[PDB]
Amino acid sequence: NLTELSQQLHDASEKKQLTAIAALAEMGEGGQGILLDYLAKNVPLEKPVLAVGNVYQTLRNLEQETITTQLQRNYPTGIFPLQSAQGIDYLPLQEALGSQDFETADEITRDKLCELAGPGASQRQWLYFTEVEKFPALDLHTINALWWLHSNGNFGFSVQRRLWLASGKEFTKLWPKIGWKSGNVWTRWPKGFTWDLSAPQGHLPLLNQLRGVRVAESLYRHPVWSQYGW
Ligand SMILES: C=CC1=C(C)/C(=C/c2[nH]c(/C=C3N=C(/C=C4\NC(=O)[C@H](C)\C4=C\C)C(C)=C\3CCC(=O)O)c(CCC(=O)O)c2C)NC1=O
Ligand SMILES: [Cl-]
Repeated sequence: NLTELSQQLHDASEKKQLTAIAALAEMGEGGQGILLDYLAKNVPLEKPVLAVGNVYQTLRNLEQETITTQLQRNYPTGIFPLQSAQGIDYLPLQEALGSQDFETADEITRDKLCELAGPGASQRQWLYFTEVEKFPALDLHTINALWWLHSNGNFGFSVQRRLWLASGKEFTKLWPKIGWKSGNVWTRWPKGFTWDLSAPQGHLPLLNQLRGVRVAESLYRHPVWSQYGW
């Protein structure tokens, strides 16, 4: 029933929205038209809204010519403002995430964090924890919003942070939870990682532990998360 499923999407229960979206996407032109109209009334986002990301990404994932064309024409930069306190271009990150190319998105995210830190980090291609502490909140918000909106809330530094808090801030308990260690075995980069949504919650983006936890801790303690309600 398209009428009842559209009503379910326009009601306020997020869990019932998500089931309606999945059902509508499998109902051809009528269901997909309801989803496209929903996007049109809710994009561009101001605050990240998981349902809106799920609608967009569900439609992208159909990989049908006309819907893909319509989405690219109407939302050429995606559904979320690509804002940067340093004028950085986040469209390549958005494009990788919209394609569900999470490995590429992980690589781009690492490159952008170095670019955000400055020439020293870009030259050495890794970060000092103090550079992380001084990141502008706006860029971290954009980066995280993209990861979260294009992963049904499963990926993002905000997701890792809340799992870390749930672990009593014990990093040795966090790694197994997000799939970065299995018992004694560190997950080998890149081939050991799971570059798709079957991965555990918080699996991406990656934070190499070769130089210790200081960068990750500085990132999870950064004021962006409380400031933007993550
Ligand atoms: C938490 C698990 C874990 C994560 C998240 C991980 C991610 C990760 N590891 C490497 C590289 C790497 N990782 C290692 C080794 C290791 N790195 C480690 O975190 C463990 C402690 C390890 C033990 C041998 C090495 C040697 C590289 C290559 C560094 C280089 O060649 O410059 C890279 C490429 C970026 C970079 O070089 O900094 C990523 C994204 N590897 C992991 O094992
Ligand atoms: Cl450091």
